[PDB]
Amino acid sequence: DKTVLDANLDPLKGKTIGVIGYGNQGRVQATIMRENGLNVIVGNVKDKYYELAKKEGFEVYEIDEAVRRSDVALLLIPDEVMKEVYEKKIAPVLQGKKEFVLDFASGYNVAFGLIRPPKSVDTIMVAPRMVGEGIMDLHKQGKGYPVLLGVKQDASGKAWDYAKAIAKGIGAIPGGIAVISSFEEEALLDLMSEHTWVPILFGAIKACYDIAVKEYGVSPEAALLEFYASGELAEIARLIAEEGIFNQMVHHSTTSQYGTLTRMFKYYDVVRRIVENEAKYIWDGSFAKEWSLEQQAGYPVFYRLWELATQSEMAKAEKELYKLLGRK
Amino acid sequence: DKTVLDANLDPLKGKTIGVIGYGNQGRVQATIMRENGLNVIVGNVKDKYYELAKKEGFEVYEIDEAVRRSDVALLLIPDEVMKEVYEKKIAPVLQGKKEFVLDFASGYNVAFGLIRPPKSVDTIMVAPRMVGEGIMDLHKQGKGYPVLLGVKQDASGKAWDYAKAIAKGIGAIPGGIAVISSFEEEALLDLMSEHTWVPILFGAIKACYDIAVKEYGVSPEAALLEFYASGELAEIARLIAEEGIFNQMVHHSTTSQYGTLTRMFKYYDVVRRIVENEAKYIWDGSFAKEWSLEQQAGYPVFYRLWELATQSEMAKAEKELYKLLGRK
Amino acid sequence: DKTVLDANLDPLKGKTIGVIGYGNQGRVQATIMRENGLNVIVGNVKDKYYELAKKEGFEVYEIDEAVRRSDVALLLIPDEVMKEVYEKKIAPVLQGKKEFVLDFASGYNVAFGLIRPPKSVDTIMVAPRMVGEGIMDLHKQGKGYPVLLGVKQDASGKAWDYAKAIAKGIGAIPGGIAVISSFEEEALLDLMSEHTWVPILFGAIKACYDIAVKEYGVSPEAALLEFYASGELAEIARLIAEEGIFNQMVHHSTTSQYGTLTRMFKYYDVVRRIVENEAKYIWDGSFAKEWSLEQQAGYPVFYRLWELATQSEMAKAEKELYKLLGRK
Amino acid sequence: DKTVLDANLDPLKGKTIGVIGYGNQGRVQATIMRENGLNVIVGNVKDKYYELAKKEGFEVYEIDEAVRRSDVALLLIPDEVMKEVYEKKIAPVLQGKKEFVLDFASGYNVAFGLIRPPKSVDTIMVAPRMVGEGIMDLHKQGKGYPVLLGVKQDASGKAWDYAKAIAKGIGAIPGGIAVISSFEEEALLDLMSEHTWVPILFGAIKACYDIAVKEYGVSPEAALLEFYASGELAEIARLIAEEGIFNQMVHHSTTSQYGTLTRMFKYYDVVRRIVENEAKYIWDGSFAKEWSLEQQAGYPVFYRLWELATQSEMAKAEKELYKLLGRK
Ligand SMILES: NC(=O)C1=CN([C@@H]2O[C@H](COP(=O)(O)OP(=O)(O)OC[C@H]3O[C@@H](n4cnc5c(N)ncnc54)[C@H](O)[C@@H]3O)[C@@H](O)[C@H]2O)C=CC1
Ligand SMILES: NC(=O)C1=CN([C@@H]2O[C@H](COP(=O)(O)OP(=O)(O)OC[C@H]3O[C@@H](n4cnc5c(N)ncnc54)[C@H](O)[C@@H]3O)[C@@H](O)[C@H]2O)C=CC1
Ligand SMILES: NC(=O)C1=CN([C@@H]2O[C@H](COP(=O)(O)OP(=O)(O)OC[C@H]3O[C@@H](n4cnc5c(N)ncnc54)[C@H](O)[C@@H]3O)[C@@H](O)[C@H]2O)C=CC1
Ligand SMILES: O=C(O)C1(C(=O)O)CC1
Ligand SMILES: O=C(O)C1(C(=O)O)CC1
Ligand SMILES: O=C(O)C1(C(=O)O)CC1
Ligand SMILES: O=C(O)C1(C(=O)O)CC1
Ligand SMILES: [Mg+2]
Ligand SMILES: [Mg+2]
Ligand SMILES: [Mg+2]
Ligand SMILES: [Mg+2]
Ligand SMILES: [Mg+2]
Ligand SMILES: [Mg+2]
Ligand SMILES: [Mg+2]
Ligand SMILES: [Mg+2]
Repeated sequence: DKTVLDANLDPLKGKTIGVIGYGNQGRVQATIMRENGLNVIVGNVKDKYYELAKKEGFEVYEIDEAVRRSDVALLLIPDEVMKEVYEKKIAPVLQGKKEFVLDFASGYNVAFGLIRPPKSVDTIMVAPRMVGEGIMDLHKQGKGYPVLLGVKQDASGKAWDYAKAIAKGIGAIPGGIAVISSFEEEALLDLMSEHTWVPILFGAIKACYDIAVKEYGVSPEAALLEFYASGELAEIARLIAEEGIFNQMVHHSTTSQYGTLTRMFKYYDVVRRIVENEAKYIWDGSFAKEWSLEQQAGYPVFYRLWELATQSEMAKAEKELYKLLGRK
Repeated sequence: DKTVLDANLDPLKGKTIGVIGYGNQGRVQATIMRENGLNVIVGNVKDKYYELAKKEGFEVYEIDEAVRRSDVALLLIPDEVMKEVYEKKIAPVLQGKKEFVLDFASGYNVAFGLIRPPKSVDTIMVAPRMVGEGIMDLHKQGKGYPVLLGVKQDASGKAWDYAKAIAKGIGAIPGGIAVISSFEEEALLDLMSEHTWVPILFGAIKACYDIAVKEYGVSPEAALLEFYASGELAEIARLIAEEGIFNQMVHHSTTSQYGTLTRMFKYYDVVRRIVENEAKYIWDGSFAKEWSLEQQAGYPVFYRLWELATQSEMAKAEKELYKLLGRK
Repeated sequence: DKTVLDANLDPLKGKTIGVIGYGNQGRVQATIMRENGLNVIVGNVKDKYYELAKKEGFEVYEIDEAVRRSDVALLLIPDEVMKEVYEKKIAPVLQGKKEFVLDFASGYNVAFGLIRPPKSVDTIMVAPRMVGEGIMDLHKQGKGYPVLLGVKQDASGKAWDYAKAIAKGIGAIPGGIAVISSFEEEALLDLMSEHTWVPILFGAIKACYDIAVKEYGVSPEAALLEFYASGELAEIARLIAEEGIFNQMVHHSTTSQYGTLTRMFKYYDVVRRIVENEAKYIWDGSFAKEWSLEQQAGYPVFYRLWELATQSEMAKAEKELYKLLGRK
Repeated sequence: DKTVLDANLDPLKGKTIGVIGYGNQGRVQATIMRENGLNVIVGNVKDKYYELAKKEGFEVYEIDEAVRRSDVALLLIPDEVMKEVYEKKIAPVLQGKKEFVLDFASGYNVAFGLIRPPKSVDTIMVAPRMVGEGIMDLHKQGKGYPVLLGVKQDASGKAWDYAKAIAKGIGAIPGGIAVISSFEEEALLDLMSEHTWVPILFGAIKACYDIAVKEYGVSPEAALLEFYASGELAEIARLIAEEGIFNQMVHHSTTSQYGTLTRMFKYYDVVRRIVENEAKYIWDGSFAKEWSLEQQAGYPVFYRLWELATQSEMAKAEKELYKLLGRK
């Protein structure tokens, strides 16, 4: 009832498009927009990404120059830095424009009140559900992916059509779909995913390895092969996406079904408590504070935790093994 | 140091192979063994799988007949029923043989002392790391998968070569590898996987859905798209298998990296406790008892939990959605 | 809205009826069905109940013979044994029939997946709300009782009429009523009753006796007379059924009303917790496992608990007293 | 095995040395380097320390000028501010140099990823084990002190010799020794000292004073004399450094030995727990965040805690007393 499976592309036509930030997402999205008959110019600071963009047949102007030239702008730089960059390079140029469309790939900065623009511009959002490195793949298979879109500020009365045209232009639909929502919901959901069932999974795997090796005298090779060094999880996830999370298990053994179901219904309350805590922590705005301050300090915790993860026993063993298998 | 990347196939040659149980694994393995120039006959009870095997150009004899004819037998029926079936249909025919090789796809029945054969036969094990429905795929891509192999009883002094020839014959190597271990370790690892980080993941996802819908007024469609209805997890898992569990995250956003790492190191002790409890429960032999009794009663808990899972709100919503997307 | 107060009886007419199990319920139901112009034959194993049935003018055939002869069958044997008896004596004869109606007095075996029949038969349920020894009584007063009915499998499109005709035939309606429901609900409710407020009541009575005697120097006779050896509870329960559980108390003293209400609202949370625990334990299917295994072991706990109950002080005292009063 | 007791000094010769920050450490180290035939110029902002350096026969250039002139630079300013100062005054001048040696007196900024230089420079560390005011003393006694040294980045293949020459040049060896380590270990150790057994000691002393005065009616003078106003602790610490922490106690009374040992082995677990917590807090990088943010806010907690410490009863009493004794 709140979905789209295809839409138009023409309101983009004639206009000029500016993709600020040629990284994980800017690279892919700009490439596809080019392939869809949309002349896109890139705006980036002077670094290696500048070299790259300039090297892939892109007119890499400076940010403000791009905004000047462009009627549509895509703010594809980290969720952590498009505030310093906003009022210092965009908001001024914005006081000059009157017809301008501004897009995000997330609701972080705006849902938490870090970027509040004026009544002159159209303020939208369109967010994929991939990592970018997994979008090149689907595009090379004539496929599409899902997205979420939402609008905060309707200056021209035409927001939704612009959003849907963008969706079609970057390669989401046709082939996938898109749903309408707020910014709050998008932010909440992305962060719940990033905070609840990803880290829990990783910690459980790590704990299984540690235990099996240090209390049951197992060989690292076998542990790694069983837990994640094999492509089992990938096939399971594909079957989940194709058939259903539960129906999928009809391809497992009954032993697996039974153990999984029992232990799932056995541990539900604990993870429920955890999810409650984290979703509350987010809904308030505490995490955004935590994170912006982590920047302003210089990313110390970031650094140390990367180090601790890559200097763990499991990671060294994985190094040796992946070496053995020729995997890079 | 404990690995193989290719081996021979000839000791299989001349002999006859019997695949008892033409299901998830028997189907695939028998098919591939056929394709590798190994004449395989199938042994199964009279049901739909009998129809299937007989229909795919297989000489579907009765079990005992297959054992008679066969010099090698593969016991690919559920981990729950190859005891009634063992002494009643195999052990007698076995008292007649003297040169016979017997294979398992797991160490459950033998590690826990439910099947102890006599000194006359070779008792091995060879176990994949896939669900079967995900092996047809890799075989249709000229690829291989990992396995684990181990031997309990060496009657002919030639166990390991037989095991490795089987590995090569069913399609594991070349393309993947195989490692040697006990039966205890294999069982422990498979069950730890099936009991710790799969059900935890599923329960966390379910809890996220429930919370987001019942305490923050979210639309089911968006929740499902974010959490699992999208193919994000599949791409993440592929990148994990390819590059590494941590290095993979270099393709994410820094926000995701930070939240994930923090919450991973924050909740490690809890999941560690859980894994300890479950691994202990297994190492003792309690779960095998639990499970065999669940059979002998008639699978009541099994039934009820399937019902509860498929009659939850999330599953109905997924039904509607997958319908909308054309997914079956 | 989901009720019936009378219905037809003719679809039963012409057909033959088989009552498998001539015990607490089979005796009574078969007797009444006879009295309602329904020729019923009995099917039972060779024991004292066989003698009884054969002695009360019943054609006591063997089970399979009864099923052959019969177009309708009633499975009135314990909830614990109609699985061994099902596939070994019924399911085979069933593969031969195509028009056959099968009835239960409970949803235990089918709700938990211990008996799943084929698409050929009509699978219903009709369950009273009495103990059998209390139905002879009401029938000897031209009265009726309540029941619950539900159907799992509609093979002929006529289930409900068959169920209602059976209800009318055994003596429920007219005089009482009947309601439609699932099997799950019936099972849940019967077991909640049998697990929550019956045993709690008995334990409270026993504790009152023990305390009054061992800490306040009371005579056993008086304790027994007050608590249950008197017919007070019977009259209270009759008034409850007639007027209402609360309105009834208008015939008590105000002292009783006050104490009862206060202590009821005072202890509600505790019993609520207990009921939650037990209903959960049931909804999962754990109790069915517990119980089937108790059989397969040989009913040890059953035996020991009967012994402990009949060898308690209260029971001996009740023996002496009931002897004094001439009560058997 | 990882120690040095003397080394060379010549690689310093010919080069020019720049000491950025003429404070607690820069003053002392620069003075000694002068005395060792090493021409050192000072780089500092315009304040009283500028006056001082310029007044002690130092060419006090501006920071960038010093870096230009200098082939070796010592970054002896607070651990809290050499980031603003780094990229704004050093990193630019650094892009011009190719042969440059850069030294720290600690591993804080670099171990936590607040300062990551380019592959062009040599990045070392050399850290004393004194407070500076206690180094002038030992140098005026022809003695030396210990240090720790470590290198993060070897651009010229000559790091260690440079580090050891610096050690010899500032007055550590000969007379003391030096050990090699990472940056992580140095940081961890310094901070563990500053967080565990210093503050615990001070709090215990304060508590003893408070208790003795407010619950046993003692005179402040006596409490202060016993606990710290006497030079007992100094002599104890000297004997510890000379003989050993335990052997030292052979000069105490047996009463003291007994009480000390008993209560030491009695309270070990508690302090162990505390040390665990704090070392973990550090290893993650949380404290560095805490501290950099304390700066960015304006040092409020710092200020308030100084006030609370100097406005406590004990401090006023110490004021009066030290006045009485002529101590300043
Ligand atoms: N795969 C992913 O990482 C996903 C990202 N998104 C969203 O899209 C946005 C892009 O995220 P990523 O590209 O992955 O992060 P990223 O780390 O790859 O960002 C790199 C880009 O940001 C630019 N940049 C970096 N620092 C800058 C600075 N101080 N000033 C100006 N420009 C700077 C650089 O030019 C570079 O091109 C995020 O905001 C996120 O909300 C949504 C879907 C998934
Ligand atoms: N994808 C999977 O399920 C995996 C299975 N394995 C191992 O391989 C074995 C096969 O597991 P699955 O094929 O998935 O289970 P399954 O449920 O698919 O087993 C079905 C097969 O078992 C036969 N069978 C069933 N009941 C029987 C009975 N009472 N008497 C005689 N035969 C009966 C049937 O002929 C049928 O062909 C398991 O023991 C497991 O340890 C190892 C890797 C993954
Ligand atoms: N540095 C210290 O130990 C301090 C000691 N005090 C007080 O002064 C007193 C002396 O303490 P310390 O000399 O350090 O102990 P200590 O262990 O050095 O005592 C040794 C002396 O005690 C004599 N002695 C030992 N056992 C004896 C015995 N059974 N019978 C007769 N004489 C015996 C010996 O002749 C020897 O000279 C203590 O009571 C203490 O309260 C006060 C300030 C500090
Ligand atoms: O490989 C495994 O872990 C599975 C099993 O049932 O043993 C398929 C799920
Ligand atoms: O950083 C994000 O937002 C990701 C998401 O889509 O959840 C890629 C990981
Ligand atoms: O006999 C009793 O227990 C009653 C009383 O009020 O005393 C009638 C209820
Ligand atoms: O002065 C004290 O505290 C000492 C004693 O034993 O009394 C020397 C240690
Ligand atoms: Mg995100
Ligand atoms: Mg996401
Ligand atoms: Mg398994
Ligand atoms: Mg497995
Ligand atoms: Mg009952
Ligand atoms: Mg009942
Ligand atoms: Mg120090
Ligand atoms: Mg003393």
